[PDB]
Amino acid sequence: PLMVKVLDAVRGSPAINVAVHVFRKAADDTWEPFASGKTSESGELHGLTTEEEFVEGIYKVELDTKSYWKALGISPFHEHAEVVFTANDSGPRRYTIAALLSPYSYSTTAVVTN
Amino acid sequence: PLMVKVLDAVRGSPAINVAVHVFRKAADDTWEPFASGKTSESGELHGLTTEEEFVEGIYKVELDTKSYWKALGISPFHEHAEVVFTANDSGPRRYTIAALLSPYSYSTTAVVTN
Amino acid sequence: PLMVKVLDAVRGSPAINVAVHVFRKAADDTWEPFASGKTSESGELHGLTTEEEFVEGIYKVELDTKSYWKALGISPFHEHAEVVFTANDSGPRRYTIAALLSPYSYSTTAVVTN
Amino acid sequence: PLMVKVLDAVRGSPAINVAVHVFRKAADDTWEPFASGKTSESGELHGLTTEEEFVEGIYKVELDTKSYWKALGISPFHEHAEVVFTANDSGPRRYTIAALLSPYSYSTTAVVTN
Ligand SMILES: [Mg+2]
Ligand SMILES: [Mg+2]
Ligand SMILES: [Mg+2]
Ligand SMILES: [Mg+2]
Repeated sequence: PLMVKVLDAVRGSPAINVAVHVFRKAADDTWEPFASGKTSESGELHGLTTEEEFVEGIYKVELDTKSYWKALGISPFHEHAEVVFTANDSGPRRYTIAALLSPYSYSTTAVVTN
Repeated sequence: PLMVKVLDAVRGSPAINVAVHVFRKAADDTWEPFASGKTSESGELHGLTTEEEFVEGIYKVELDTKSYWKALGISPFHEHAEVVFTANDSGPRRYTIAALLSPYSYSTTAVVTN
Repeated sequence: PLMVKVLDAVRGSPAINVAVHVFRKAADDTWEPFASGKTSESGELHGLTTEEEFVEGIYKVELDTKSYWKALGISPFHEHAEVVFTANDSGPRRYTIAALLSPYSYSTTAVVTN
Repeated sequence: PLMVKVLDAVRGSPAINVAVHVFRKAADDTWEPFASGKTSESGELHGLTTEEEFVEGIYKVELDTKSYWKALGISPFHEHAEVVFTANDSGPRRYTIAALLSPYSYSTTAVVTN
């Protein structure tokens, strides 16, 4: 139900080997680790969760953008990029969290499909 | 030393009355409230802090984008837009945190000057 | 060698049925029609050209964003979105022209892979 | 009535000395030169035109991003960034054309005020 795709706006390439951590908000409002991985050679991260596990709730997807830019020898602004959203059952649904990275800027878009 | 500017990509206008909360990471690794405010009719938020108060640290600027869109009748994807960065680690700088908002997407850029 | 992918930042969806025109710059500096199509249900447009046809030169990819937003009943700013670039033989290469659309804003990124 | 503002997403700075050419579509459907200039140290370009001269029409604002990046030692993807729009079709407006530049990506937003 949840995929992450990351692009590099400096090199015009997939952003490879980006660490991605997903958290789910707990009843005590803390962030509990939910799933994680690293983006592939295609800048994508699949298989984070399953339909059974990915119930409604508030999720945070954190991309370690600082480590990514450091590895490329480029001084970045952000510590990380965080994407926070509520998962909503309103029919069958797939979430793609897309991110476009520059050293002092990023954009993120949600592509939500049936 | 810290200003926030927000635009609405649907209307082609400043994003007015966006609530902004700034936090600073404390010694115990928790997020301590640092300053807050709301964007003006120009989409800008000035006067959050001072050169004296704005010491080195890791800061989080949280824009309440969900409330912004809902007040305009739109159910957006994100809970908020969070911008996390180390500030002033090589001396005082002036930071403009810019954000561009769409219902299922946002971008953020930092302009940093000496 | 050339693919186009378009996303809709208002609906968080592929941008479907977007008209795409590709032009190649001629010797007299005019834009000559090269290929065209409409994005699919996945927001993608494949099969525009072939390795044999897609030689080095200056190309323009035009997305009819105005007609797209009009069909959705949304007032847009731009007449269209234009992406202009030189194709460069520097090893085996695939170009993806990606675009993210809002009514008063768009971004475009080139993903260039081997 | 027409201002251009450009930021550099690699440096987190204004994009200084970006050449800007404005064209207006003539009655014979060709692009007639309308105004030009370059961005200041603030990344802004003011004084392109006047309320009297800036009549209804279809305008193209072309930013020479390729020359900008090459002067900084970067071989970018795009030849330029072109922004094409109908202006003043329901009376005089003020237009800010904003652009955010990366070597293989750019975004542009319009802020339109009455
Ligand atoms: Mg429900
Ligand atoms: Mg120190
Ligand atoms: Mg060559
Ligand atoms: Mg009229």
